[PDB]
Amino acid sequence: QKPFENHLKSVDDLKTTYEEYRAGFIAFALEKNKRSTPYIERARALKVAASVAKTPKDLLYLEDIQDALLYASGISDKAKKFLTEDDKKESINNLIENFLEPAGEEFIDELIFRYLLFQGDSLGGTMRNIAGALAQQKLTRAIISALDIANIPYKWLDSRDKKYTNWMDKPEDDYELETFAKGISWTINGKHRTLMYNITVSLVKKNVDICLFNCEPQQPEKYLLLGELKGGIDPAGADEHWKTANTALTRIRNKFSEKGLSPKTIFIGAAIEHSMAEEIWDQLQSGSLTNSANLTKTEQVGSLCRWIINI
Amino acid sequence: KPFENHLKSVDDLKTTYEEYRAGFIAFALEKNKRSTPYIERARALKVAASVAKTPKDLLYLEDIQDALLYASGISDKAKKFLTEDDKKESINNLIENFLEPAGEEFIDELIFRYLLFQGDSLGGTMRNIAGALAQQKLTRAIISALDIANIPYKWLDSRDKKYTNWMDKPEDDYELETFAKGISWTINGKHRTLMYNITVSLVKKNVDICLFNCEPQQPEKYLLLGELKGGIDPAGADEHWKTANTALTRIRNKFSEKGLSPKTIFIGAAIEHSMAEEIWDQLQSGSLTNSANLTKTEQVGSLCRWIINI
DNA sequence: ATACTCGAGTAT
DNA sequence: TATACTCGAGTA
Repeated sequence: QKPFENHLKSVDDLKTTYEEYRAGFIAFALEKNKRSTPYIERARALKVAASVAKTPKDLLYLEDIQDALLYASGISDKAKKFLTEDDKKESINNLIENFLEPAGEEFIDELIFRYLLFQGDSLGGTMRNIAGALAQQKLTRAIISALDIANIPYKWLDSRDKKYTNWMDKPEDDYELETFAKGISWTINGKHRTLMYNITVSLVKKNVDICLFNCEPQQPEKYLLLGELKGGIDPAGADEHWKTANTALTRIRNKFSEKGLSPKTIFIGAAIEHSMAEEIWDQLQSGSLTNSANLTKTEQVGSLCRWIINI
Repeated sequence: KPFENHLKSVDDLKTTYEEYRAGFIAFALEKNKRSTPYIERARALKVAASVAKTPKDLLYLEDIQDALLYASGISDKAKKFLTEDDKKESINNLIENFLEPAGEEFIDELIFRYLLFQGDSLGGTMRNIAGALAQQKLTRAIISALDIANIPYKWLDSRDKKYTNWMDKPEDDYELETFAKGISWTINGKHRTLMYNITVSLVKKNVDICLFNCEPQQPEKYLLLGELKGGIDPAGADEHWKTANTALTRIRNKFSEKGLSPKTIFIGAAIEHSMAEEIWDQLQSGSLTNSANLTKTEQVGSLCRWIINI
């Protein structure tokens, strides 16, 4: 009856299975290896460039490698934002005095090894963002397939076009269209619906993963649904990012209610553990959350998407 | 209102750019200190791996198999979900996809890959170190508060996991905070015990800071429960506060159910404007009992003096 | 800006 | 030991 009751019969219907977790970790590793090559090649290139220095101090004169030297000195690009030029030069001198000179004849590999060791945290950062985008793509693929299977045309917004205004008609074969869709728009029963991802919602003044608008492809009454989408596969992060999402959804509910609005709210997650599953179920029963789906379970995702399209 | 002793406005909670810059510099210093064992393991891996004349030969050096798996793109966290065959397969992919194609440079290909992936491991280690150091800073503030007030205390060594050997404060407790899992004292007849990272029975969740009405379950023995965030990254400020807020809500919810109203606190090193407004609102409404910005000594001292007198 | 992406470790 | 803690590497 209730939307979620179509694909959820018990609390643990929401729980991610052991096989789904192993599959996710394997796919994450495959993508990590695919993404790794440019990092190793940049390290190979750095060694070629740095190798013209005959002494660690000589590295200070190869302007082409100074950013790499700052990185190898233990400064992430996130940290670099907070350092003055002096701090940066000092960090590089520390690398030269504390590690490169002491490595003596092995100073070039000392540099390359440190540059890779710290760049590994950068690749890790990149991979966490990649996992997020792939999750969004998976949900979009489920949404457009649901429209396609129902013979409902739609328009889409290309994430590459930052004016984010040119709504294009669905191509004949929308194979992999989800790779670049920032939003999807359709009409069902006369009503126009526009789904957008990662939008700043003015009433809460916070970004929201999923937003469904009552409007042909800001005005609080136009928000039909707001939802959080967690594509992480790590069970150790399941409750962590659910605690985060729950405050996000409460900020939403609080601000909208103040205005007399009750938009629908949803939570979709690939890593769902027992405790958090109990809380999601309680919220669905109490009406505080409108629907939910475990992203690794096709039938749930499909049911939720068909429901979304008909809202 | 306890918090009014050290907070006059919402922005008194906000971290300054100078404290952020100082935090980032201190994190980098610690990272460089912790980096050496990683590079040395890479040097040692190269020495051991060098015996192989071909990438396939690496499969026979039993001593490097774990490093091979790691270099193949498998974090220790992911490793837990892999079967032995998954692992074998991962290592073969490394051999076929990267080491054979590197030809003559195959050993460095392996070492470079081992380090690149191990960098995420060092990042993991550093995030946990940052947390521990934040806990130590708060403990230092608490023991100094007791010392300056001439109040003895006993302490629990985090070093042996038994967590039962409560010891008398030493004459000089210099750096005692480095290994204290808990601190216990008596003030005006009341016995108080502070413990860190305890699983709290009623919520069935871990809590950063617990104050017990008990000399060194029983949900009613809980005087205070608090969240402590030692992160210095402003980009993680709202993120970890959103998390903390659900943790504190679960606490309030489960305890009220039982007719209990333990005090609650939030201490954070990275506090931004938006979350500062929400913390301020909760302090004003009585939902949150006290708060302090960990980078501001006067706030931390005022909060710790208040904690000791609860 | 401002606050999003999520898993690298860790502990009880 | 099942469970959930640590926090910043990126990103927009």
